[PDB]
Amino acid sequence: AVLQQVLERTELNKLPKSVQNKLEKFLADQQSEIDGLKGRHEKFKVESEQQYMEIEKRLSHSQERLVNETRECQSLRLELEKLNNQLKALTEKNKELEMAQDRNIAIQSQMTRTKEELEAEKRDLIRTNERLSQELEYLT
Amino acid sequence: AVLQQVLERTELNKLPKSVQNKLEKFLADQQSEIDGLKGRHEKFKVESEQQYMEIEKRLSHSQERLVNETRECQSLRLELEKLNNQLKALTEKNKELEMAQDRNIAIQSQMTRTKEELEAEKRDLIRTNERLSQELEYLT
Repeated sequence: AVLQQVLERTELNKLPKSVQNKLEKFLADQQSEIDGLKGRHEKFKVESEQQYMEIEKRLSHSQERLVNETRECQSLRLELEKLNNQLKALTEKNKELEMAQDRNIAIQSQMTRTKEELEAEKRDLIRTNERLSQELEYLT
Repeated sequence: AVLQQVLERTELNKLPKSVQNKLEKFLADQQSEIDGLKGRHEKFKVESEQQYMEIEKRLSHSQERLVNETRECQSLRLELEKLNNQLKALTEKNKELEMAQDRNIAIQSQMTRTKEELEAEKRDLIRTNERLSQELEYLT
């Protein structure tokens, strides 16, 4: 009953029951809406704040791990570069070792050639020796 | 006119104007609060949404960059491993070549020994052949 607030007993009693009831309900309804709008909004406000607080933590986490990762890239690039030069040096040693092997295999190949040709020369002397020796026997 | 919604034309005309004015003031005021509360919520929500969409973008951007860093980090970390194996493989190759060359020097040392020994035999055959040749001429 909000009507006794606005009007006076004399004025209010001059209103038919239907008129008061129509009025009472309408005031109640708009009053219900006021409490309704406040309830809805307040619950919304809580939701908005809670969601902002949580997406903030998600950013905090996203920021820190990007940071920890960025340093790690740098860590690799440094290590990458050091061993990259270390590899070149080893490659240099390897290529020098190959040329030595190539020189030695070539040397050995030549030394076999000289051996074989010497054996050929040696054989010629052997058969020549036989012929002289045998021919000598005729005159003994 | 907030009063007209509630009552019909006949009803309203049996009311003294003062009664209507008092009713109007109360009705207007409650309606003013309603429109006021809705204005509040609607402006609040817009602010709430804009604050979210802006921090949402900062999370989105930070994530996309975190992705690019992870991808770039992994790309490097694998390469680190890759050339790390190249060192191991090459270090083994070098160790194999060093062992091979050392074996070859020994081989060459041997071949020279075999060579000199061949030249020795060859000289002997030369002297022997000369000796037989002379001996033949003596007896012919």
